[PDB]
Amino acid sequence: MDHYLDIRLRPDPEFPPAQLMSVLFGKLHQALVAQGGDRIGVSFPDLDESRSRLGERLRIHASADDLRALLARPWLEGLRDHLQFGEPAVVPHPTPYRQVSRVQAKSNPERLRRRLMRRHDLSEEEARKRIPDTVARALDLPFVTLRSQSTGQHFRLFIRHGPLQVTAEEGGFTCYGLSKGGFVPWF
RNA sequence: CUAAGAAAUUCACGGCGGGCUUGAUGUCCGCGUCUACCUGGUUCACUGCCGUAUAGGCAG
Repeated sequence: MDHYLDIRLRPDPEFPPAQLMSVLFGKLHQALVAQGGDRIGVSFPDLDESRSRLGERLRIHASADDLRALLARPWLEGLRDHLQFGEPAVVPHPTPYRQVSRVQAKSNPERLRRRLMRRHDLSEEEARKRIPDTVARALDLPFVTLRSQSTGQHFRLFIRHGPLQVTAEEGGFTCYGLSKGGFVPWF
């Protein structure tokens, strides 16, 4: 939008696709989760759904000051020695449809869905008939894993973004702040 | 377009009485199993969820 950023994670053993570098792709958004910051546009610049990975670099869409000096949260650590590092730049001057990043798009509703199936004062024999498992179905959400209390290794993810605009502006805010609808950088 | 072409074996029955298998025995003796290794390929496509409705500070 106003200042699009990137973060290069270098290749190594510890950043392979198993659990040292698989789970740090859709759950490591501590700059928009824990390290400080909540009003950015999530726009991953590696949206290639063939490998099920909607982001290659650490693509983030922010403003001019938020990309130049207002993006110093702890959500960019590990790239000091175990990877490379990025910096801020200008926003998309052309019309890039980069309204897709790590956002609140995901289909893991079976983690707590017994209240929507059989926790409504009934027994447990209606966990798929009254309220089905159709929302707790894993699908091809192109997005890196997550490292929360769901497995010792990484997890699943998704891309909660859509189209992008033609001007320079941060779009709408989802759970991950995925800046869909705003003209972020296309890649 | 075939060693082609076709076809109901059925009904009924008491197997049964008896038995001492015993005696004795030295398995001995000897040995090098070593050498290396990422389980971070999710132990529920998940552990709690507002409406099963890709609805999330989702605890990611």
